[PDB]
Amino acid sequence: GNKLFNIAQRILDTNSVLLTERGDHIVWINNSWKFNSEEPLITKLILSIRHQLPKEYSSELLCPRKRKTVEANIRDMLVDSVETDTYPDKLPFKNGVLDLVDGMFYSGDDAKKYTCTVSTGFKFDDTKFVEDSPEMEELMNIINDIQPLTDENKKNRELYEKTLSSCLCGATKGCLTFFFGETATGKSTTKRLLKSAIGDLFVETGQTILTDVLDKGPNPFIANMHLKRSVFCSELPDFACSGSKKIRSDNIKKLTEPCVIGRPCFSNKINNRNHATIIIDTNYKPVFDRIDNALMRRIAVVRFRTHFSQPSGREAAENNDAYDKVKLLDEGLDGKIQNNRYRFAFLYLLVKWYKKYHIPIMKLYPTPEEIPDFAFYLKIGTLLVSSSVKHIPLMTDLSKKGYILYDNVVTLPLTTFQQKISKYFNSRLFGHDIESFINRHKKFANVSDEYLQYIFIEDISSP
Amino acid sequence: GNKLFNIAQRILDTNSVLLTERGDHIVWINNSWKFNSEEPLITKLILSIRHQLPKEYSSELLCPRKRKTVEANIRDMLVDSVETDTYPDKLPFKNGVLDLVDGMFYSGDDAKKYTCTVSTGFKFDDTKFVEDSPEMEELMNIINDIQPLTDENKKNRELYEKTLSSCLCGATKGCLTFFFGETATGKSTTKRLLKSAIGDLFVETGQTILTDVLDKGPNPFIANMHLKRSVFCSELPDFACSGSKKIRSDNIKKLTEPCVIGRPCFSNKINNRNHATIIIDTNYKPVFDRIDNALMRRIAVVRFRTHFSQPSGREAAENNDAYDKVKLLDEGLDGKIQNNRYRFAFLYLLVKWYKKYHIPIMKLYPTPEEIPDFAFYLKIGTLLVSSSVKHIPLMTDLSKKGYILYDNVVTLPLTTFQQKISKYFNSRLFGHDIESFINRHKKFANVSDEYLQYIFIEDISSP
Amino acid sequence: VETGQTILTDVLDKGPNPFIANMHLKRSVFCSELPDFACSGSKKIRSDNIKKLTEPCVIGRPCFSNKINNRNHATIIIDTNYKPVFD
Repeated sequence: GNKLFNIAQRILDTNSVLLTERGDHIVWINNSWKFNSEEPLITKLILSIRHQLPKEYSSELLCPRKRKTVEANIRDMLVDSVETDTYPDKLPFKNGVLDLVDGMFYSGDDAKKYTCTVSTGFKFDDTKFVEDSPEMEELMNIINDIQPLTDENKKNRELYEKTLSSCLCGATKGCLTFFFGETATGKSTTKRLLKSAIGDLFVETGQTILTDVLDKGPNPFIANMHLKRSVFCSELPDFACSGSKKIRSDNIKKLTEPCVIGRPCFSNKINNRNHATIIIDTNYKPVFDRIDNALMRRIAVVRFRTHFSQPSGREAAENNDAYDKVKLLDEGLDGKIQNNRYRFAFLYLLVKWYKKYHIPIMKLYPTPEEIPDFAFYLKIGTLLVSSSVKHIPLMTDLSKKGYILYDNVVTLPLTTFQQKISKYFNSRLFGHDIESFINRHKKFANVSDEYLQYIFIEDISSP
Repeated sequence: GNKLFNIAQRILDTNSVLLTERGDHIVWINNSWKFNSEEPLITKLILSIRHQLPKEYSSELLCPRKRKTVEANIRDMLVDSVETDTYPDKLPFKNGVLDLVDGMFYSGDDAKKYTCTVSTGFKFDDTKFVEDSPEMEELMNIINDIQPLTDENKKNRELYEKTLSSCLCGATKGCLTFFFGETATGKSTTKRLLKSAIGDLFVETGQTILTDVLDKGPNPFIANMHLKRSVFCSELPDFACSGSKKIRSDNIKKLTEPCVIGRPCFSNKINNRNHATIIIDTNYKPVFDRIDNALMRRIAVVRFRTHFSQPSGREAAENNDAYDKVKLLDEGLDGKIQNNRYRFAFLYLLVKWYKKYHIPIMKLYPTPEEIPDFAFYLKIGTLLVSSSVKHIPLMTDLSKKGYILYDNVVTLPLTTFQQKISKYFNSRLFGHDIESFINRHKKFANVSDEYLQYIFIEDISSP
Repeated sequence: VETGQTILTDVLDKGPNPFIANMHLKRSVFCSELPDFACSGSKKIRSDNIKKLTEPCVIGRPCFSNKINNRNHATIIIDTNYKPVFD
């Protein structure tokens, strides 16, 4: 009764082929979910699985034409779609999937349930994922050297651990972390450790992600970060000297959005999943073209203050304020880092940090107080309140302060607002900032006179 | 028993077809791994290999349809992907692969294991790969002429040997060596020697690679090369005279990165991979538009100070300090070099130098100390030092020196800073860098009162 | 072959340039009626095209083609009535 249809039915019953919402077919060969957009692997799966069928169903699969017929039957049988990479608390390896919430490993059919189409690229060794080891002791030593456990560094160390451990979660992240510090401070060492720990889920780019537009035409900048769990940008083009493109606000706001638009070469797909924890490496204060209240909620900063120097230049390092601790540089450290000596020790440390911060809901919080650019806009929300629905039986006293009543709305003339705001802040230090706000927020009662729909919280306190 | 499946199994057992990460197949026909994207060569391989199979399979493999069926079976059988060009310490020739570490030459099935697609383009003659020959003596004399073995030139000679010997590898070497020497100093002799030694793995490029943006649109000069092992640029226009584009630091940074942004004409495949040992030939000091910390980590210099001039213009050449020593020029040397007379002698010399520097990890050390343009960022870093946390309990003695104590920070005025900094480095040569330092490393309590948190090392050393 | 002055007073790379790819294996190129520079409003003779036409390989593509490298066997003769000028 159509032997090839029965073969297709059995292969479908093994649940080794799935149809995805994007239109592709994902197959389960060699204990991984593989797919190819312009070259289906269904016939490869049929040939490989021919060993699990009865004796008479195996000799029919040695002909390419019969395998093509079986593939046609299978394609007609698949009507409903499934979703791939929908578990954010699973870390996929080459030979299994590791459970972050608990810590046990899976293999074969155990890992088959989670449809993970990406992997770190290296096998998971169970004999090295242990708490006690000399490699773990050395890793703890170097990590403690990078970020001392002193009291003043408690919050910075905790933020460092949180940011590093968030690279194991396969979901969308709501913040961008800036790694601020001088050269040869440990950012490169941490980057290499993270790369060694998370394999192929880690990608490295340049500064073009931030300062360049994302739409263009066929853009591989954003299409490359499909399902990547960590994105690293290094060697930022210092903006102290004029001529360097500023960090676009639209780029920062778009890199946090769950659904991003961009296509690679020879592709019609502009939809990719954003699972990346974007970390930007820099040595100097970043600047932005335009600062607003929304962009201030997507920035976090980690500070590095431990410099490794040669014995000849040890005195110069000790005579610098930027470095709080001076240690001895090791030349072969890069050697054993790239030799994957500390890979599983760092993986165990990352999983421990995750379990420490694996509360039912995970989230990333911004710290705008560490950015000098945000200093102006941070106080301005604490001093000015827009003309609103909480003021109208107060214009009797507010009139003497300079506020005038217009269409039952409290306003403020330009001169009075200027002379009120010049008292709080220097007219020369924040002159550009004040001028920018004034040009961005004047209204025109007429052609000449201008007013502002803002009132001072201090005058509210004053009777 | 499906004879064609058995034929495909045997052909797969001979290990002659491999699947690559790009979705292409590489076959082994006539002692070379060759691929072809738009027309696979698996059927050519089947017809060629029909001789090693038994008679009953050779008789079958004479039909194009049966060859197509066997190719389909082979394509279904290949699931795993393979690595290509992953051995830095191997030098591929037209008829084998040379092992640099050991010195043993392979041929055919011996060279099969190292999946090398590119080659030098010429065969290997083990008869001429000997240490004892008159050609070797002449080459050694010429080398001693070009780079003498004097004590004063020991470091320069060692750096020259390292840079020349690095041309045979594909490992990590992120430095750009500058061949500093005036015209007719003998650098062209070394260039022609290297070209004749390494064949097709050598590429000559112009000025555009250092002063024009690599990304742009279609660009072959940065993307036409692929797995090239040495890049040489000469006839460089002078950057000392205004009117020519300077050596942009962004291009130097881009020429060594694990990411490529740039494509050739009508080539969507923008993916290339190598860090070729780029040697820069110039008769004048380099000039960069922007200089920072990153640039000084990827620059090296080699000096040539030997001249060959005709007797007619000998007086003018001797009256020019462009060369330390004036010698006699050779006319037939260019023809002898073209005739590939010293090819294998120079190959043996390069192999000997590599074996001398064949430590498990070979890397290039930048030497920015010999570039006058980078002098400002070196000496000031070793001389001007800021305050420190350890400088708190020494302000009592520091006050009489002419300093003040403010929030545990030692400050100095601006005019005095300019006057003192005009002595070490003149503002004529590094005024922009001086002003960048001033605006980067100064703090303000008020705009009128400008203070800079730096203590001169002269006052520190003097009690 | 006979060609216009686009090979002299226009960039060879540009986009589609049949004038630089139709000369594949041609042994002689003749361009006549030069727009002399005595009349202001005419593009000068670029040196880049001059040095590109002398190299063994000249970069350029034909219309609806995927080939860039073409052999240069041409003896280029430029016909003019007044003095050429160079930028």
